[PDB]
Amino acid sequence: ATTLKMGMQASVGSVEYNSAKMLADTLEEMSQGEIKLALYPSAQLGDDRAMLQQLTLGDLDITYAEFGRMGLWIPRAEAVMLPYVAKDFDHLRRMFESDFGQGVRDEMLQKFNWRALDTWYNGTRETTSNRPLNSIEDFKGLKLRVPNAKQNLNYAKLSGASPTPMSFSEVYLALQTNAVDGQENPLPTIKTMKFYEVQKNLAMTHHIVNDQMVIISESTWQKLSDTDKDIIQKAVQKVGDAHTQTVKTQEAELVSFFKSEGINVTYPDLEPFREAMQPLYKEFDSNIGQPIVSKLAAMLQHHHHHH
Ligand SMILES: [Co+2]
Repeated sequence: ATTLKMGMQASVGSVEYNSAKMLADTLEEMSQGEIKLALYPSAQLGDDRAMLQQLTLGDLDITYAEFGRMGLWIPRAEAVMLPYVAKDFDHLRRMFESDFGQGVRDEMLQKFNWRALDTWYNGTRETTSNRPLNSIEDFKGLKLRVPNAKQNLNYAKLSGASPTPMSFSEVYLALQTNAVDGQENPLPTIKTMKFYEVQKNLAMTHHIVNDQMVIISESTWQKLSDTDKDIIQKAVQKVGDAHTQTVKTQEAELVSFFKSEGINVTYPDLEPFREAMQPLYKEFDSNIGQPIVSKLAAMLQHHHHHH
């Protein structure tokens, strides 16, 4: 009997939690009850940084972490979270699977005892506002609320908007009174926070593409049998396929929902946004001493291929 422990920030009822339960059920089935998964939701074991440390120490078996979040530990990995580098999740997954991604994953394993098993799509951030954003030119004068995060700030600044720091629980009222003109977040968050009640427009800016890696402690991995390793890897990939499709499906449902609420949904040309980020890309590559971002942004050879 092997009961793995999996920690996550997400709450019961969330997509992330539902996928973890699907993983538990899939492991049970595939192992005829030999592999179990116990779930520790709602950051009860700490935030992602804390749970990742538990993996390093061998005290927790599995957790979620974003590929770009590895930039905190492995500086070059931040390249994947610069705005507009990843065109979409497929592109991000290609980065994960590339020689670049393999190198980052090897370092995660060697230094921190993190074995990345898979990357799962977890949504794309989009931009709401009190006036239509038909193109990058419309960002001029836009008081755009972003979280206190470097890359979100760069998105706001380089698009030509006026970045406007502000506490998340205050945003609804700031949008309502036009103290701030817009904000940027994933579609489910926009729904949950009812930002659509106080924002007449939504722009499909696709500026930040999110994922979640599934990481297992190398301490745990090395105790598993060869066959159990394969079962876990394949269980994670199966659940990953389901998770990614669920997130994609829910995003399309959310766009339709917002339209049904009377929201004006725009699809601005994104090439000018990518062009506007070039200062940032060149700075990143210059500082790190390798053409990391330019290579990743252009890594489109297998884009949308069936593998
Ligand atoms: Co291909």
